[PDB]
Amino acid sequence: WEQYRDRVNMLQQERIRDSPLLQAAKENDLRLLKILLLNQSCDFQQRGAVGETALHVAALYDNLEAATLLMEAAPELAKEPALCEPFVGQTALHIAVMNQNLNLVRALLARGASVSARATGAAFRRSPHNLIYYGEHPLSFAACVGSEEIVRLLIEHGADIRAQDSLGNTVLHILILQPNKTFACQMYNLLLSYDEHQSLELVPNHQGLTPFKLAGVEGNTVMFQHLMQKRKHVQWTCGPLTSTLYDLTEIDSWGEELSFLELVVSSKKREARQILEQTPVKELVSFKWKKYGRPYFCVLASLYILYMICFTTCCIYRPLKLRDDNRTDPRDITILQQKLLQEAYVTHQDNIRLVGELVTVTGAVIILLLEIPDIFRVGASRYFGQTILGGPFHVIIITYASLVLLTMVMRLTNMNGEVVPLSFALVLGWCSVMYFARGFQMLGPFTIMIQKMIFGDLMRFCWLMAVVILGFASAFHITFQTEDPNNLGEFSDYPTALFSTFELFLTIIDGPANYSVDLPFMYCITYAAFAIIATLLMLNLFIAMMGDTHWRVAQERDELWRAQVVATTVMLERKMPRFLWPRSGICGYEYGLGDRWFLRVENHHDQ
Amino acid sequence: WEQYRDRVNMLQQERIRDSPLLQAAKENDLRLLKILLLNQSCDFQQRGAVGETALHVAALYDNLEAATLLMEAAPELAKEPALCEPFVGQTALHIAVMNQNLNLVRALLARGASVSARATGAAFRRSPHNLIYYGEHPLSFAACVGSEEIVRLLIEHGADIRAQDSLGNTVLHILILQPNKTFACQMYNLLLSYDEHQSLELVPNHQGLTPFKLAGVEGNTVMFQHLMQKRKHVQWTCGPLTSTLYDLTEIDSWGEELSFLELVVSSKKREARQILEQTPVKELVSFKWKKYGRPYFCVLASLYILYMICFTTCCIYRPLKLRDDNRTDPRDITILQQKLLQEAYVTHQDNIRLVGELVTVTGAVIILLLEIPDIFRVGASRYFGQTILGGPFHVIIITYASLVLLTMVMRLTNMNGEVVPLSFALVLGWCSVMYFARGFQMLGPFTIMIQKMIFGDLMRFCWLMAVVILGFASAFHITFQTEDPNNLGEFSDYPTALFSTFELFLTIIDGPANYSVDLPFMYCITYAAFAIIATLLMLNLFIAMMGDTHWRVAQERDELWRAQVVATTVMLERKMPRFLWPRSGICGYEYGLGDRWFLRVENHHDQ
Ligand SMILES: CCCCCCCC(=O)OC[C@H](COP(=O)(O)O[C@@H]1[C@H](O)[C@H](O)[C@@H](OP(=O)(O)O)[C@H](OP(=O)(O)O)[C@H]1O)OC(=O)CCCCCCC
Ligand SMILES: CCCCCCCC(=O)OC[C@H](COP(=O)(O)O[C@@H]1[C@H](O)[C@H](O)[C@@H](OP(=O)(O)O)[C@H](OP(=O)(O)O)[C@H]1O)OC(=O)CCCCCCC
Repeated sequence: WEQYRDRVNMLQQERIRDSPLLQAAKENDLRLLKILLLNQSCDFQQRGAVGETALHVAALYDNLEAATLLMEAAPELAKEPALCEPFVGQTALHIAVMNQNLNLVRALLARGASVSARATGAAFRRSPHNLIYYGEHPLSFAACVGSEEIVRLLIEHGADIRAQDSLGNTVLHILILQPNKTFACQMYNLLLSYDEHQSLELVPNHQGLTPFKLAGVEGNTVMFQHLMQKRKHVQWTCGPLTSTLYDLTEIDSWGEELSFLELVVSSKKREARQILEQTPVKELVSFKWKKYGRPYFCVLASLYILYMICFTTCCIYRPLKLRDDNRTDPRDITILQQKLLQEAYVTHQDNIRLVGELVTVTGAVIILLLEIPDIFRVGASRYFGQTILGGPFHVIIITYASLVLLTMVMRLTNMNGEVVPLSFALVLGWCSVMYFARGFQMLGPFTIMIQKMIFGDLMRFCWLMAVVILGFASAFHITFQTEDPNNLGEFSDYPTALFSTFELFLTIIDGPANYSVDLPFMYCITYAAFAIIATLLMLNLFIAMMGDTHWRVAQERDELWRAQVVATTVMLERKMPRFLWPRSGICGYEYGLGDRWFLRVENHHDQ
Repeated sequence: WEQYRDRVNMLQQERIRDSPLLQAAKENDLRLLKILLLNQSCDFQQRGAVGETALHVAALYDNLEAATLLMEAAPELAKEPALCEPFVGQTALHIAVMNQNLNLVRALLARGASVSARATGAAFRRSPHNLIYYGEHPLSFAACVGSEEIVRLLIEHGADIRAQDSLGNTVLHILILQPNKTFACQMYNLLLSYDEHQSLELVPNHQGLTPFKLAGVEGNTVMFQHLMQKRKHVQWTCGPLTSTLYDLTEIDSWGEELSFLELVVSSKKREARQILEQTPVKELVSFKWKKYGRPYFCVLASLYILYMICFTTCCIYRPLKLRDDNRTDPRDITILQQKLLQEAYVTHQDNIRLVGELVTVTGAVIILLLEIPDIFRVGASRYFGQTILGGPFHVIIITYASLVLLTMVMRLTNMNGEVVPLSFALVLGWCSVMYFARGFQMLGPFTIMIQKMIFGDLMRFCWLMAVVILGFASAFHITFQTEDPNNLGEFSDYPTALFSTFELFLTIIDGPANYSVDLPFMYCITYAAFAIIATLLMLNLFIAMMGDTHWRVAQERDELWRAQVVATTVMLERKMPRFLWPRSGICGYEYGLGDRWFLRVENHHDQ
């Protein structure tokens, strides 16, 4: 593990401490080095425990004048890579570029080291184990550290820009993925020009992303705003206001299945959620929502509630029969039972609701056969991804469909006790209509706030409430097991005591007492202790937690509405048929331009 | 007292005002001084009411040229200390160093005053009565005031650095204990070098602390960060990231019983709680918690709850017998009684739970015989110290053990009324499991918040609630003592009225009324006054207090979690056996180094 890295590092340092010749590199004493160079017995192939050469340590501890004599020992020394596990092999260039000393790199290129050699060690690949990521070429190091006078010097001696890597990242993806973008942006601009003398941009990696889409998904707005300016074309400017027109061949991504908007909304990182507030995408999504999305969404919502009221009104009329035998005991109340199937349908009044039952079962099967082919396309863990996409409103629909499908099978075989699935479906169907609050201006924050409140806060709190009610439940049960149950009906057996003390915890039911009899002695002090340890403070603390959760979400509603807006738009455009949705933008073919799509916008900004 | 200091100060000033010769010192007139020096009758041994000499007052009121003539009166004058109670004795150096005039100190050292003399007065020892603390040597004054040109001048004439004191503090402890650390740090660095030409650091005081441990416990982070840099050793630095390795012979304190972490967490001062966020200790405690503590803690918690459910399920089945005699009156409800011991165990169903009873009593005695030898080691007041250590979770465990131990003695002697200790144990055992919320990320703040809320806030508020319920209790009792108790059962006798009005204060029970009869006249207006003076405002004020207590703790949870983490770690490492816990760090013996332990860490910080 990391303890293995510990061990190999200290082993490397003690093996450096061992041998005197390679010690004289880091010691940097010229006289001992000249004496050792005088001897024949002093080899030139001494090697550390990790794969090493004398040139490596001399370049590592920043001694150029101590290395220029070892240049004249043998020119072989610049060509042997390491041979070990953690560092699979690195030449002297990989160490020498990162220290930026120009003279040592000039000496190594004068001797004739390999201009390009790939190095794939355990400490080089991208992972959260390491601290840096740079790629596997000397040009990648020279670019990303930010020394242009070694970039041009190394591009002069070869090292083509179009060169792939493990995981298939070119130099441009490396430059996009880094921090400190204000210094790397102009260097990106400088680096692109040398190859122009498919272009460099259009080649993807193994995952399937162009660098433009990568800069979209990784969440950096600075160089995105920079990179948009190449596609810009200026129109006339008269007085204060100006007019521009943007190219739209790669933002919309028409012919491709994997679009850009769906890719940028469904991202793990937070900062990508910001980049929808830039202009040439915000104007697009606002136009597409204002012109097409809202009527289709409102029609769909109206149809859904008109389905659900028909389900309720065909549910409430169900056939019943007078009970066979009389109650042979007290402690029971039941006077009707379930009717049998053969005598069920006799009349016209019975005949009407059969149409409603067929409508409900047809709606159930058609809503079942729509979400199940969705999850095979992307993956089960991704479809239940996070709250902006709408997972917890998508699980309840298929659960409702499964229960209302099971109800028919339970009805046909004449089974008693069909009240349970019908009751679960009747509560879930009305609680599931809350998903249609996306499409308004002032309800989306409320539904996302109650979702975050029920899944984030109560589940990490319920344990303390559970143990503090269970203790007093057992106490109140054992104090009342020697009295008449006719006089005080609560705390009779064990589960009724548990349910009653849970109800008494939430101040709903009132405290039981009687004045025609006498109660025992422990009950008063235990009830007073329960009243001042569970009712007063343990509930107000949770209410204060609830208010503090509300305050954090209530600041950024104007930013949080638009993300679920565009997610609803892209999903509804994907599932609906093709003929209803036309294209977007302007067709540039008739106006003299060739086979592209454009958008335009004007601005009052100058003075 | 301090009035005695008042009296001795004004008495000293009026005795200075009395005699003319010593008055001419503070007056600083040369002609009268020369006239008095001309006489033989003018003594040189005039003395104040407090022990004094003419040289003392002349040095105190900053007159050097008025003192250089009295130098030639007699060279004896620089050698007599005071002889009194508040200032037990001070030479002229003790006053002269604090005023920083170089020439007077040069004259006194030219005459040959004592270079080192110890002064232990009532106004010199460390106490919250005084305002300053400096030690008992002229070198201590010269160091702590911050004049290096008198430090080197006085170290040139002797005054060894290795010199103890009352309470056994060297010069280094004096320099650590002071404020204004930015000026004293470089002087500490300067002062350490002169003795190097056991070292000075390793000698402790009478309480048993080295200066490193003292700087730990007193809570100053600046010079701790300074003093750590001596032990640092640098490894290779390549590119942006660097690597270092820290020495660990004195932080961990392996062989000693009194460790450093236990000493620094159990401190009265607040600021020490900060110093766990420095790097070479935070990395250590995070590694030790992530690798070893959590599995042992989770196993222990699982075993404890599996014990407690067995206790509850062997508690709920207890033997009972039908009552002997019928109820000869109303106002009573009881139909079962306690079974006698001789007829208790007849059957296999009775035979099963005896194993559970033996398991509970064995667990009780083994949990009793573990916390009692702890309190003899450190002291009773210290084991119940404060909330981070866990006092109020340690008192309830031994109280539970005592009650469940008493239950057996009450059962064997056939005593009636064994419901009371069993009920107290059954509520305390389940409320005591809340201690195991230390080991999670998001429950520690909640348990510390409810602890602070119940011990800090309610106890200082309950008095007002008590008197305002007692008044209305007595009023409602005296208004209803002339009516039939069959019609309105509350307020019958005095304690039922008190309990019922306490229940009505907290809005739990509903307000009693009847409509088949007529009530008296005072009841309506007294009930309305009670409803708008006790229910509405007096409760919402306490709820607002509760919210304001929550807000203060909810800011610093990320700092407050780690202290109880490391306290749990050090306690669990102390009590568990030796074989399960290995050492920490790296053994430096095989790598060429000699018999020390090291840790390493790397950093991406430079650019
Ligand atoms: C059948 C398959 C079932 C799939 C179920 C699908 C489960 C599912 O999709 O929702 C999971 C839930 C959703 O939240 P989400 O995926 O968006 O991810 C973040 C997570 O909720 C963090 O708790 C929040 O951190 P914080 O507020 O900043 O502090 C963060 O808010 P913010 O960063 O935007 O501000 C959230 O965005 O994430 C959890 O909380 C897991 C911890 C649960 C804790 C449970 C403790 C017991
Ligand atoms: C059998 C022996 C029994 C041993 C019992 C053992 C008793 C026991 O161990 O807890 C005592 C309790 C614990 O608090 P603790 O010891 O940590 O000390 C501080 C004390 O609580 C202050 O009230 C707080 O000041 P403030 O919040 O800043 O304003 C401070 O908070 P903060 O500084 O961290 O912010 C606390 O840290 O201290 C009291 O309140 C005593 C006053 C009681 C008042 C009672 C009034 C009637």
